[PDB]
Amino acid sequence: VLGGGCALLRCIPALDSLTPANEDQKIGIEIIKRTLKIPAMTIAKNAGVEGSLIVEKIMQSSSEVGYDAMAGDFVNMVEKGIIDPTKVVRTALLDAAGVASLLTTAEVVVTEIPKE
Amino acid sequence: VLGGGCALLRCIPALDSLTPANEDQKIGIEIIKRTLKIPAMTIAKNAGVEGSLIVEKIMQSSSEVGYDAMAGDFVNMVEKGIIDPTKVVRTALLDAAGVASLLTTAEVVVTEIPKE
Ligand SMILES: Nc1ncnc2c1ncn2[C@@H]1O[C@H](COP(=O)(O)OP(=O)(O)O)[C@@H](O)[C@H]1O
Ligand SMILES: Nc1ncnc2c1ncn2[C@@H]1O[C@H](COP(=O)(O)OP(=O)(O)O)[C@@H](O)[C@H]1O
Repeated sequence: VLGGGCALLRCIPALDSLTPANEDQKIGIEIIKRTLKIPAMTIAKNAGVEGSLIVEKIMQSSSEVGYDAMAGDFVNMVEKGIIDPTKVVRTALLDAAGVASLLTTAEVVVTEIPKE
Repeated sequence: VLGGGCALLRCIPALDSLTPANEDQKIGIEIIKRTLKIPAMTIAKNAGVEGSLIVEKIMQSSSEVGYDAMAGDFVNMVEKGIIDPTKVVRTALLDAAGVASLLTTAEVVVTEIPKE
């Protein structure tokens, strides 16, 4: 799939066709929708530029256009060879979402008093 | 002049017609150019939205269009009555620049040892 975090960016419209059952499901869908922009924003931020503007310009462009952080310009990722294994992307997303969702369901935390 | 910080945003193109004498003058001009976006970003950030995208959309729009943070949409500033006294804007910019530029020319700081 496209590299640079654009694979997850192109999946944002797929979340607008969902119908949440209740308000909490809508909250969760919005959480995932906001999260989908994080990899591209982080890659742009590490390059010394503003991640928000880069992500906005990526989303306003055509489906084959993304951002080359190394060169620092908007290019065709398949043509330039910035591609990612789809297995890696889906595995990372699934694991991150699964663990963090369960973490965010906590109300009480029990730890051990630091004897040593 | 236009309110919401758009008056300073519209002065960014006026800084592209300058020819710096040397590299340090270019650095100072770039500092002012980056600073000119700050009021609009701060107003947008206090409104709970992303300031960078708001400022980018303001700059890509026509000269009479700005952002209504109270309503939360892009409107005509003069028509909606979001206007600022030009004296206030120029005074704020002049004082801030004058003091901060002198502050940024320091290499040594001498203070009193805290006896009490
Ligand atoms: N030249 C480039 N331009 C834009 N994005 C890139 C470029 N090279 C790699 N990337 C992106 O950076 C990510 C790789 O970062 P990396 O440090 O390997 O993180 P991870 O260990 O999570 O894969 C990939 O998702 C890839 O899409
Ligand atoms: N409805 C609005 N939409 C957008 N910007 C506004 C609105 N109302 C006021 N502003 C902007 O907010 C600024 C006023 O902020 P304020 O708290 O008075 O700061 P200051 O004391 O420095 O003037 C003005 O520059 C004005 O342009």
